[PDB]
Amino acid sequence: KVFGRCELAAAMKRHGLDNYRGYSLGNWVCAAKFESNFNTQATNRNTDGSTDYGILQINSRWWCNDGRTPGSRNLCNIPCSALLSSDITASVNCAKKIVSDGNGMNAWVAWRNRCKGTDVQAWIRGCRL
Ligand SMILES: [Cl-]
Ligand SMILES: [Cl-]
Ligand code: NA
Repeated sequence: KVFGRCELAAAMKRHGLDNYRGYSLGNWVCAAKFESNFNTQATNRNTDGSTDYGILQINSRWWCNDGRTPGSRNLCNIPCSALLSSDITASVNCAKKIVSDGNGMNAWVAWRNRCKGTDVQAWIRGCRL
């Protein structure tokens, strides 16, 4: 499922991402925009063998089990395929564990490179939130 910008904003807000760990809703939408282009089915294989899964490109090295990343952790205790559902609940729940990991949203390279310090409010603009 390729979310609309405001649709994803509403889903993330409903799931508790708005100001989760002090990151306003626009940060998550922006992160999701540049991680996955709002596509829940987005997958990207990293060079270390791990794969980023879903609307938030959650990595199999630490957070989800895809059965093909030796030495992984699966800290969100989910199959990585659960991060690709049209329902972003698993991605959000896992994102909360990721953003609470210590580095905040810097865990998302796209957020740090393309959303951090930008006018992330623009991403929830015009959204009936
Ligand atoms: Cl959803
Ligand atoms: Cl933080
Ligand atoms: Na894993």
